[PDB]
Amino acid sequence: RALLDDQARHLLTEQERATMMYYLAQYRGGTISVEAMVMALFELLNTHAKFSLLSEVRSIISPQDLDRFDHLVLRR
Repeated sequence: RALLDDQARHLLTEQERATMMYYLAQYRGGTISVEAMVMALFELLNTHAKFSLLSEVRSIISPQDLDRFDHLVLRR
């Protein structure tokens, strides 16, 4: 959770960081699927540098959801 929070602070505004943390908490809370979370992040992460945050997000999602995450989020 530290590698992501550190990276988000450098690449996102406070408001954009609040949006990312909101969707991540909705996903962790079981309200939304990993796919709904990914789609929300695609709407938030508009620049090339911002897209790099999804590799940090990958490290904090449930291991059983990694294949679904990778199916929508390009790994390299």
